[PDB]
Amino acid sequence: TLNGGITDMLTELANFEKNVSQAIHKYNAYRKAASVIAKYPHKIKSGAEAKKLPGVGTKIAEKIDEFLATGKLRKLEKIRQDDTSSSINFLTRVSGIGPSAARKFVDEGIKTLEDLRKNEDKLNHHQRIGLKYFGDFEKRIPREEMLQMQDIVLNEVKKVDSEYIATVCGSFRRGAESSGDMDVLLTHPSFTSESTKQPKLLHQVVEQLQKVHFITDTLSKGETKFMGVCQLPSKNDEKEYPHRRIDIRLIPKDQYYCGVLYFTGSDIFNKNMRAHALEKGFTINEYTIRPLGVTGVAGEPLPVDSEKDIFDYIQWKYREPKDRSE
DNA sequence: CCGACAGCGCATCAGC
DNA sequence: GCTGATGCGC
DNA sequence: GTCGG
Ligand SMILES: O=c1ccn([C@H]2C[C@H](O)[C@@H](COP(=O)(O)NP(=O)(O)OP(=O)(O)O)O2)c(=O)[nH]1
Ligand SMILES: [Cl-]
Ligand SMILES: [Cl-]
Ligand SMILES: [Cl-]
Ligand SMILES: [Cl-]
Ligand SMILES: [Mg+2]
Ligand SMILES: [Mg+2]
Ligand code: NA
Ligand code: NA
Repeated sequence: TLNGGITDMLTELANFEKNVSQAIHKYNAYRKAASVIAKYPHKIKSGAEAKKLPGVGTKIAEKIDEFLATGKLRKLEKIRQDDTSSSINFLTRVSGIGPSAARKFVDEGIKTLEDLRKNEDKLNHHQRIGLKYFGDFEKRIPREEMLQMQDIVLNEVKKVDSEYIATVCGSFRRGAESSGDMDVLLTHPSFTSESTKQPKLLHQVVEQLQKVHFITDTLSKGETKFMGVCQLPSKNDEKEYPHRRIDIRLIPKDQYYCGVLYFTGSDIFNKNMRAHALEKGFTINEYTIRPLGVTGVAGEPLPVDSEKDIFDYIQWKYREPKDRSE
């Protein structure tokens, strides 16, 4: 955290462009800049020094100079003092409420947590659950609790069918000491790119996890992706653990590596890797890596037997999960 | 200067 | 009912 | 907002 003040600023700017300005490219520009500076091993002394890094342009260089000199950014000072912007940024912190819905509610006068609770009828299912656990979803999950959750999920899945393989990905797989949520990759031999020999593969797992009262709510659910809420069991006389967000993704077993690569992230790392892939003549998604024909159209899936194989195709030295936190 | 900026699942809606 | 566009999230 | 060509 040598340049914590600077990356925080960029992150706030990014959030402003996404939530308030609805300028997604600026949002990603600020995030990339924050990401490149976050791994820079020196305490930045000036915007010029920063401009040397890829992703940091003139505009950001000037802001970094203003920040280093005064310790703040006038542009952000004003944004903070602006009711509308402040309200919109806040409402987007509720899962299910995005920039559009946030601005829509703010236009209706609904701009505080209190307002949301009294107008619960104006929220869809997801937003309603996000509001319900607003506080809990803000807390981090210690890795020790993640290990507990992992044991529960792997053991409950095993009980449904010994052939299932549940892998915890996301920040957890990257070795994080704390995670925002739990991300679970799921595979079963009956579900491949060639066929789905068994229906409800994801449903059954969800069902079992709900039966043992691990999963408490559902935000969204389909044939291959479950988005919900879970909670560790507490002991007698013991205070209850906070409710946690849990994501489960069922991927074709023969496409596990592209899947675990995707789900392990980070998101910025995935963006960088997928962008680099293109420059090399390939396109990567969570299922496959395909070559790009002279017309730009994606060819057929290339053989893959490990995460490393994907890195080789794009001429990138393999990077352990723990080093993909960009 | 200009176009590119990663890729996709689920929920909701408009138009038919 | 369907398809396609859009919002939101991973 | 930044970048390559
Ligand atoms: O925009 C996105 C979001 C997520 N992802 C992938 C990578 C990410 O690591 C994974 C899980 O998403 P989360 O939002 O759960 N993030 P992560 O687990 O990395 O961190 P956190 O501790 O915040 O959950 O999904 C993308 O590829 N693109
Ligand atoms: Cl933009
Ligand atoms: Cl500031
Ligand atoms: Cl694969
Ligand atoms: Cl594909
Ligand atoms: Mg996660
Ligand atoms: Mg997640
Ligand atoms: Na730069
Ligand atoms: Na939100």
